[PDB]
Amino acid sequence: NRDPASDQMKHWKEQRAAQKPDVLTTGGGNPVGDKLNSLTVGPRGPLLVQDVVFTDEMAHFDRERIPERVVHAKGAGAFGYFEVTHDITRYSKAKVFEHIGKRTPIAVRFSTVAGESGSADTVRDPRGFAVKFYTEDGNWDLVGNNTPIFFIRDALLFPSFIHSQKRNPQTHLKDPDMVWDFWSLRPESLHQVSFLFSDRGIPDGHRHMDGYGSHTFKLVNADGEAVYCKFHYKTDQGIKNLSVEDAARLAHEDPDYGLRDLFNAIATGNYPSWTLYIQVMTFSEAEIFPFNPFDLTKVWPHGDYPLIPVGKLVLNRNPVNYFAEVEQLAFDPSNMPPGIEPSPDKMLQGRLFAYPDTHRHRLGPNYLQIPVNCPYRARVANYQRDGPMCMMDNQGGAPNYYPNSFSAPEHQPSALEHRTHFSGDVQRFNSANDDNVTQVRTFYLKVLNEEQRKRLCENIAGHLKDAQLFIQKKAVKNFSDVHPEYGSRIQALLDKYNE
Amino acid sequence: NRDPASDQMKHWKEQRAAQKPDVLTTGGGNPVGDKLNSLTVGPRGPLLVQDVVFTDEMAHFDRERIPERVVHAKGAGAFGYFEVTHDITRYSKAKVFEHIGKRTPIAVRFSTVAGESGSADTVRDPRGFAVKFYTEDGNWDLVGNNTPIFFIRDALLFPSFIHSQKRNPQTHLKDPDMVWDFWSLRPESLHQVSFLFSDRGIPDGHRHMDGYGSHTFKLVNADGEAVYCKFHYKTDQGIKNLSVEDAARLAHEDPDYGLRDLFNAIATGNYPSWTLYIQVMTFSEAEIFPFNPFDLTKVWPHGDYPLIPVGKLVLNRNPVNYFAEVEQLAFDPSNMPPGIEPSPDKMLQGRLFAYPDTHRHRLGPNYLQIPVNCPYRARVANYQRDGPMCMMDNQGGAPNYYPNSFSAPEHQPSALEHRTHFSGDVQRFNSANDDNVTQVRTFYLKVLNEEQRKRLCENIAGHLKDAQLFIQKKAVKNFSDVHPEYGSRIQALLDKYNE
Amino acid sequence: NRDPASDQMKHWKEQRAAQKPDVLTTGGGNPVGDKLNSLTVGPRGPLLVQDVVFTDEMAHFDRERIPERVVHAKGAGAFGYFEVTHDITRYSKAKVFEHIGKRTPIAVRFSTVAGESGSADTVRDPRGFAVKFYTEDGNWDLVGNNTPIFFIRDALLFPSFIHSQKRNPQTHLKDPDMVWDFWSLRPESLHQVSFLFSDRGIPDGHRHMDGYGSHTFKLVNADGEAVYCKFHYKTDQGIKNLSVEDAARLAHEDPDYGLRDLFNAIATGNYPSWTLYIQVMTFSEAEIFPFNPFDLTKVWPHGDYPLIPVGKLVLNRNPVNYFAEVEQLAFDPSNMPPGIEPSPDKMLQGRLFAYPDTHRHRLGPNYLQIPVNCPYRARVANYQRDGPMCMMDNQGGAPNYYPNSFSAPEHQPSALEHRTHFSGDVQRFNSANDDNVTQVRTFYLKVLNEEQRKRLCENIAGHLKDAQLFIQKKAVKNFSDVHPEYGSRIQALLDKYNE
Amino acid sequence: NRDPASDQMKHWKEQRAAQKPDVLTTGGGNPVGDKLNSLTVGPRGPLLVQDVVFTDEMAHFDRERIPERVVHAKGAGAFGYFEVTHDITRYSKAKVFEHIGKRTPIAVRFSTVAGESGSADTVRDPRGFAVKFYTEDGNWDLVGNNTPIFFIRDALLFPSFIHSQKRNPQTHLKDPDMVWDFWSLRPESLHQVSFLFSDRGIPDGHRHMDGYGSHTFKLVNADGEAVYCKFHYKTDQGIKNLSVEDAARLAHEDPDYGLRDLFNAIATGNYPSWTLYIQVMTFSEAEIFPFNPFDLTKVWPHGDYPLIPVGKLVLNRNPVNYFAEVEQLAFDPSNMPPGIEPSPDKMLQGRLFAYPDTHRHRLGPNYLQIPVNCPYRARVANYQRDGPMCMMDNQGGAPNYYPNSFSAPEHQPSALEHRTHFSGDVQRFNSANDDNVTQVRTFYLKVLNEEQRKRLCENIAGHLKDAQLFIQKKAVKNFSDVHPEYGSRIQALLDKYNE
Ligand SMILES: NC(=O)C1=CN([C@@H]2O[C@H](COP(=O)(O)OP(=O)(O)OC[C@H]3O[C@@H](n4cnc5c(N)ncnc54)[C@H](OP(=O)(O)O)[C@@H]3O)[C@@H](O)[C@H]2O)C=CC1
Repeated sequence: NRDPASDQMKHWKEQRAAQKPDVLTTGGGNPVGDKLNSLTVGPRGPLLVQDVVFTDEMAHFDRERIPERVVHAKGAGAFGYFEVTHDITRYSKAKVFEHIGKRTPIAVRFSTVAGESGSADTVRDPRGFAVKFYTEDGNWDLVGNNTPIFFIRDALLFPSFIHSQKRNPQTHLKDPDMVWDFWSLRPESLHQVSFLFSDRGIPDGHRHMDGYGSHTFKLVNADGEAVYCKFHYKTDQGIKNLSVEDAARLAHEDPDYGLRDLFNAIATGNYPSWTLYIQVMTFSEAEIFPFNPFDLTKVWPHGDYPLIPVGKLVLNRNPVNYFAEVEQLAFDPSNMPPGIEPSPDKMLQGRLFAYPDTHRHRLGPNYLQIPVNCPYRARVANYQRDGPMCMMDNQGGAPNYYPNSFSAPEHQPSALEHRTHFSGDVQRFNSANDDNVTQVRTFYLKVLNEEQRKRLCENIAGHLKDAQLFIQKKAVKNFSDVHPEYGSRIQALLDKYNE
Repeated sequence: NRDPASDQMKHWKEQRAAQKPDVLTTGGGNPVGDKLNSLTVGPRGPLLVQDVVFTDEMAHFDRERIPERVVHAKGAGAFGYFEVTHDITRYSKAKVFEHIGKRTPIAVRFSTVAGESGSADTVRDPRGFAVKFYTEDGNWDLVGNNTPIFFIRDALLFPSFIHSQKRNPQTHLKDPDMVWDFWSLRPESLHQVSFLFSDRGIPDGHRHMDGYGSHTFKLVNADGEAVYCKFHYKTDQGIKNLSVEDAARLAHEDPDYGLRDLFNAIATGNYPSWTLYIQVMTFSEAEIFPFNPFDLTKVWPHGDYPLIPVGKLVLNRNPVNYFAEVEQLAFDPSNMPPGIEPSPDKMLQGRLFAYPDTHRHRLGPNYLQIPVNCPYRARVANYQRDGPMCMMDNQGGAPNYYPNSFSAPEHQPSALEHRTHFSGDVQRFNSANDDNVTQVRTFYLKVLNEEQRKRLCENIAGHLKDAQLFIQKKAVKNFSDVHPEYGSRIQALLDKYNE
Repeated sequence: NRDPASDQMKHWKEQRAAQKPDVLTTGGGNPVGDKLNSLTVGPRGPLLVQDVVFTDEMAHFDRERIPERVVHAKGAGAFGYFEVTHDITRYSKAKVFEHIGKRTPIAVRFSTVAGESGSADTVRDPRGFAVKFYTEDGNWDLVGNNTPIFFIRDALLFPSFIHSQKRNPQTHLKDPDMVWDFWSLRPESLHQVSFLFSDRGIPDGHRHMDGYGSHTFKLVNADGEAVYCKFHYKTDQGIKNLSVEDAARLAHEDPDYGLRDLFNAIATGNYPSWTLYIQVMTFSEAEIFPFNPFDLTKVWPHGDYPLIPVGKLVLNRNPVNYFAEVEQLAFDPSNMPPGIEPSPDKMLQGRLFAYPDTHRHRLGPNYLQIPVNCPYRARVANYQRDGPMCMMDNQGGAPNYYPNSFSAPEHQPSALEHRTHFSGDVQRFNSANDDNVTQVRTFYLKVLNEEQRKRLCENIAGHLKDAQLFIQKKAVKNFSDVHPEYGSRIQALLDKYNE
Repeated sequence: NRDPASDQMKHWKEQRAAQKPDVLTTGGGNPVGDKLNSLTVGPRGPLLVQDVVFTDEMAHFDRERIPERVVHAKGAGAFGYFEVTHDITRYSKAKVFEHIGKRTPIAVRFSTVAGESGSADTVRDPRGFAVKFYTEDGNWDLVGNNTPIFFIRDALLFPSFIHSQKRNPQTHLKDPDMVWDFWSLRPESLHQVSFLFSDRGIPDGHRHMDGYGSHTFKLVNADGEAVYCKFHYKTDQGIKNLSVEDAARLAHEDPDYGLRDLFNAIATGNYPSWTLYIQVMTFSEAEIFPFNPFDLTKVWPHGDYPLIPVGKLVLNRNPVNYFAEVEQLAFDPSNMPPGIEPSPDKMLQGRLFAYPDTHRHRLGPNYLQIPVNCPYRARVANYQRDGPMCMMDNQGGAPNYYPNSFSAPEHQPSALEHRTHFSGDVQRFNSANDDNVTQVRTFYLKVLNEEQRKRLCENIAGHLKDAQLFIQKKAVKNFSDVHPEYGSRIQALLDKYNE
């Protein structure tokens, strides 16, 4: 036989062999006499408006598409559960962590970053690894990537960074001058550029890469004590990457390699899992951390901040309809239940605004009423009403203003955010020169071996060669500031390429 | 005590008196600690982006409004049932008429025409009387008015007519020159203008007016024989109208008089009902009818085409949430189950397009998935997929192309439309001169008495007086063509006014 | 003759008498042969889809409506200029104030608050008085009201307040229980409630009321020195109000009284004007102001903070198309040029978010490209691209990422915000008990005389009478806390009303 | 040096040398002091709502995307002119054809069919070749393909056909069972399937393929006489195709090969051109044509219906902004000036509805006001008003109802559509069995040579091999019905593949 993905229709038919086919209806539920021949005046005559079967079906077809995600457009999804394996209730009172063996349903979407909906899975790019936990205190969206860090440390640069990675506004072509002009002018990118052009730039599908929250978050316990944390979810399938050569072959041979691989793994009962850990940094430690502990271009060294196990993420269920359950999935970093809070990370702060904002546009004002986005293990009760495509009962006749004397929903003071002190001017403070090289040097020298340093420099030179010489020169200077051999290896490869 | 409408919240609280208030949440289901004070840095400090309670609630508030209906914006709704009382199965095989005693859930919306969402109920205007039948063969929308006729008999004049009835595009004021310029240039309007300015121009709320399909429709029986029909649903509460003086007082005293009256009637168990009748005209009779039987400016005389009783419409349930159940209600004349079809009425033919079209704009592509619009007593099964705000399962993994060898839904040949012959050139046939006066003379002389003729002429003159003299002159000439006394009575009143 | 508003079409025709009528076209510019008769198969046959004249026109008709404003839906607009008369360059470096005699084009929209698009102009409610200044440093939107204060002092209460003032979510009726339950539970409302139920609750059209910024704002001069300020624009036509009785008569006689009065004033050359003043409070004075100087329920007494004259607002031009130039007008309090900045006022801080947010929904992502919203006296140049209904050239082939080495637009350090210092915990500071009565007592005792105190209490009692006794009791107690006679006068009137 | 496309930013910068960079502004035109650092309280403090620079830019970024085209998503565009070279005045009075030498501006978009926005250019698929003519009689959209025929001949099958060619609704994978189940059940597809799997299935970019109107159209001359026509626009660059092997290499090496090739051709002055021809069939010839002359699965043999030259299409101008000028381009087959009309082709009749319908969704109600879509060589004048994102003046104060006595636009009777007679029952006439094989046999035996018959069958077998055996069997039977050797050659290749 073929793979289970190929046999989707075959299996759908088999599952139904015991049933008569449904009656074909209009959207309004009126049975259709003939959906293959249009209503005309004679066999060689024009089409009538009173063919409302045609108009009903064609008008829906005309409206099938919604905007793709502004980033991470190309993706795959599955469903399963999170199970607590260890007690971290001393750090977080979040209900999702409440007792060992406690299970919370999850939804997950894996993605590339720059490519549009029709692009190939097996390309050099970060990977999105977004986890929605359907908790009794509402949804917790851990909107992670397959890297602990990012290219920039201020949200104001994010639209510019994404523009530089996508298409030239005139030609609609990928543009290496855009890519390398931005990175060469913004050397904070050196850390994530080094990770991206390493072997992990192209994981072997979604099951063989790690996930990370990337940002510093804040955990609050039942006593109102707070620590800073990082989330790490390590693949139980083990790290595995595709060679540049294999990735380029799969790019045209199977552009949907990651989709197919994840579906087949789950369909054959080979359920992928990840182990969720935290690192914990005290408020005192944050004060003496040698960098900004909220800088998204920095990791917390495992030596000083060991991984503490929490639980297991398991994907054991495929989507039944990809559009309804995956394309319409919305992850909001601002969805955090009590016990989990943001840090001052300037990037995370921007994300608190951007996700719900783009969801209201891409899906619609009432996107949280789409079933996969619904906090279906919490009771939603508030003073919000109306908006387009308003489903369920819109909270019925319940008093719609707060406060009221009519016993409508009440706030719960135990859910109040933890209180941190700040002092300072309202100002745009510069983060451009917050050490761009130190952790990058340790990655290059200590984390990588000789063989992977060589590939790293070939991968960089193989892309950078197409940028103008002034951009090549400025980029090489930044790599030299990490380590003189980093820069000179790339320069040697550029000299060979520039003939 | 006050009326039941006034005691809505009082009763909501009483119905719950044994229960504590629910927990106030974000749209994401996260409990909120304090929904009355914003998150700031210090008590006189700036508002933080990390106040996602504020942004979640304010962003939904910012999105509450949808476009109002392009016409019939101001309305009231209720629900109940249709019950078959007589057997008309010899005319129509429609399952809604299948056996005496058969009950089908209905939704009804009543409305004015020209006024926007904040306008007054008790003004001179036609009234919408739209009935949605949720049948096993899907929804049947009988999109009726409180008049058997309309001002025009071609859909191409509809936008112009509504423009003329609306606001001046520069001043945003009601414009008597626009109203009377259009009516004076389009004398087919004389019949409905006569009805509009009669006593029934301002019914005493919604319970005291008749409903009509207005259009000729087609009924098809189990043998594939067809007749033409009209739908009449006469108020069991009796015709009652408001005087111009009472209407003007209620306009400012209670702009929502019709809303309040319908809600209080149902809340006190005084359920309003209507008796549904048809008139039947054979294809042969349509050939010799002395007018175009599909001309919306013409009635079928009761003498020649007697009312045949069918059943009862009863409204026994108030909306629980007006936005979700009434503002979002969508009636499509194109929603007709087998046994009911359109006639060639040029106006009805235009309506087959316009309603689903405006609904996809006003509500969204997936507006048939809004609960009140959903054909919840039929099984929707087809090859339509996706679109924004896709709810349900989007028909799961079902094969999405027709035809297919995988047992997805099949067309049902018994639902094929009745097949009519027409012969003629495809062209734009002029209908402007299809007798604009004969049935209007009968209305003026036989349907009205002396007292009603006097008020009719005072009502017309009272509005027409504000139009330019050239428009007055040519409106009066049209009334003179109906009957010399019709014109001269109006001219006498205009002379007094133009004093 | 009639008023100039009535003669809109008459004047349009006369102005063109020297010209031939334009050729009637489809939206695509195709000339139309007959736009009065639909394309059918025979004179009594069905409508063809190849009637693309019908579909083109009907589809546009079906999409005419956009969401009305969530508040201030009912309005009137006009255009003119702002002229500097006095030098305030020692307080603000804003180019709009740069030299005496300097003129800046303005757009203004006047509005009620609670009523929808079809509601009456002459009702008790605050009035919007929004001014757009098209400056060389971009648009400055001074989104003011006819009151220096508001009902609440934290934006989290705004959606609840507006809900309380609009329709019951079940009945769709105005609901005195909702209005007075909210106000009685939120006594910070006493100051603006007292103003609202005074004579100024119903101004005689838009030309006879004052405008105010309401909020404290910040002014910054060329030396980087800052002061706090209030904006006052006082009617040069003088304060004039409508009696409750006259307002109720105009409500049904001319629901568009304000629209008509403004249009006719400008059309006859009777151009209304306002004098713009500031009050100035130093950072030192802000420290010792006996209340929160950023509390929207408080005024700055004229005795301590005198009005300083700035210039004149003149409206000398009527809209030509109301939908394009008034309905689509978008005012954003966040539109402030260099020299004008927000204060920490919690209400103003919320408004910085809400207006552009609601505009992106009501109008569309590219609403700043609508001509009346366009900053047409500034050069818009940035790294923003695309979005629906993208006009002009979308900034052509300009580099779309910042920073860049390709000479695309550059930030300008002179435009950097003034540096204010804040210190404190991040928390939800309760402002509910920030003195609700002291300035209200001064209003009741000093600003009103005996005759005005009597009407005030009759106006309040006449509405509050319809609320439940427990709500009446709680509301009266709040009025008693202002002054024992305030409460007892209202209670005496309620006793008479409650029979 | 590099190709002109690579040097887009280099050239933009060079063209601006000797100008200072523009000032970076918000969308409201306010200059920005620093767009690289967010506004916080202290350097490691929280993000403020008062950072309206961040919100203005981020909210626009969040709204960049619009729905991609439901088909033909992946495309390239350019601009130029149409020049009349021959006189066809005797067939069509259309102004665009009026005089030899006469030039009309055009816009063109080339595309694949099934692939999404990020898919590869060099894949086996039909190609779109859409031409917009900006004529004095409004826009003429000739919405063609690189084939004279299509897979189906009734619009009711079009959504199903497209579904079958796109992604499995559960797995989101291309599905050979869906592709071949549809084609095997619908043998009318054989003609276009044979063309698709021939060498012309993968043209060498957009300059080396033909365009066709595909449909029969109607031409009407100044005497009101009509003929039927086909449009052919043949490449002046000559037919050139990519081998399967080269196409697969470019698919990963340059997914935007077609984009780059077109841009570089125009940028270097190598302007591509096509010769526009018509075929003419009289109404008499249409009566005796051996097939349905309106059947989209059939051609008119050149022998019986010779190509008559009309003019030249020349592309001499690249887009300056791809999103504004190409992504936003909207072609409506219903955009036809007088002298050009639809035929009764059931497929064309469907397209008259579908294009403006999907445009109102994808772009918005007022999409004809987007500059590239605007009929800028006609004066648009009608009774249409308002809608979202209304630009220009919305036709100012012009009377907005027809007819009127106020000199607003008038219909032009010379533009009336030509009147055709049709007779028959209004019914759903089955076209499924209208000869599926005869023209396919001629293509297979006479048009192709031995070498290309071999590749045709290898290309088909190479894809068909992945469908289930029952689908392979049914598809081969249809190929056998064309010609026994067609079927048996494919069967032999399937046997080798199926091992
Ligand atoms: N046939 C119809 O449905 C209607 C007919 N007409 C008039 O009747 C004439 C044809 O005679 P025919 O139909 O036999 O009528 P009939 O002579 O049989 O009876 C007259 C009927 O007109 C309706 N009517 C009463 N007052 C009004 C009013 N103010 N506005 C509108 N309708 C009213 C009533 O039926 P009811 O209201 O129950 O329909 C009434 O019984 C036409 O010229 C037409 O103007 C007018 C309205 C309805």
